[PDB]
Amino acid sequence: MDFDMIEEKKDSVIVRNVENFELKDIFDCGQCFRWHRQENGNYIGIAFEKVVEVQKIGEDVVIYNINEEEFKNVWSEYFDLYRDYGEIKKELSRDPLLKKSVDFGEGIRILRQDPFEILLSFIISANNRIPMIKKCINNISEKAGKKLEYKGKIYYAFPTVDKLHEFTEKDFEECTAGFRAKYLKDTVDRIYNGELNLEYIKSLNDNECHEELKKFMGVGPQVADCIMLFSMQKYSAFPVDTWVKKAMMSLYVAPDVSLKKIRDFGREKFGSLSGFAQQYLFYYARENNIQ
DNA sequence: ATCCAGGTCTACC
DNA sequence: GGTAGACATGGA
Ligand code: NA
Repeated sequence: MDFDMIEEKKDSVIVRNVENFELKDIFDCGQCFRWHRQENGNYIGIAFEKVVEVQKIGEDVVIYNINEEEFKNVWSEYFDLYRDYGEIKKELSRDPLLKKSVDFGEGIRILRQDPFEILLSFIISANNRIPMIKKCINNISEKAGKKLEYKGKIYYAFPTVDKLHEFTEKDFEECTAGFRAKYLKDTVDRIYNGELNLEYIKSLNDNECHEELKKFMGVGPQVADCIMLFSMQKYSAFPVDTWVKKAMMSLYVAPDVSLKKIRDFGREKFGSLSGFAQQYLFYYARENNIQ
């Protein structure tokens, strides 16, 4: 557990003595799309049909708009607070080549996000830029999500499966998924009619989970790894996108090695900590725009 | 401009 | 089971 205790306030909860927890590292490392940095350094996000604001002050984290019951049943796990990241970093740091990346993203934690939202979010991520991905996800939410109110503004929850099933390919194109619109529609249809079951897929071991996810149109090896890592906690995942590819070619492999070979290399070397190693590498590579 | 961005699908061998 | 071209969008 990377925290001591919690104090329930009137309109917030204070998590005391949190370790390995930095807002920029967590919300900007590439894993999430609905968290927005505020002028004061706080971040406001929309997840699980709730609007939450997070502030870090010294060794404490203040989570606004939630109570103690919600922290225990939803948010403590959302921020993966029961895992000791000190041990993860210690193990990974034994590899000198990973040290600089780990040091750069010491406050990273892998959030435990919703499978349905993550599935669609990363289908949208294919050959796309994060700012555009965020816009598309927010548009989809504004178009059919439930209204949430927080500090004078109305936010929109991610749509339910039933509401998203009402989308036509054109609707997705309007939220602008581009050519990915057909993939989103086909995928929502398969979820709606029960062809593929996310709860069942999430219960499968890492390799089997990966294989089932690729059955979805628009989901390949990279998107499947992102989905199982970010919403199913399958930590042997090693999503190789353009940035992780660059990071690996700088440290472990030659420039002509295929993405499949890079994925296999990483999973063999990092094992059960592959997903974590991947995040530190991605964050360092993208933030420092390595060439 | 050509390329790139959290790649995948298709066609092909 | 391993590789070229197509596929939208917008920033640089
Ligand atoms: Na697929």
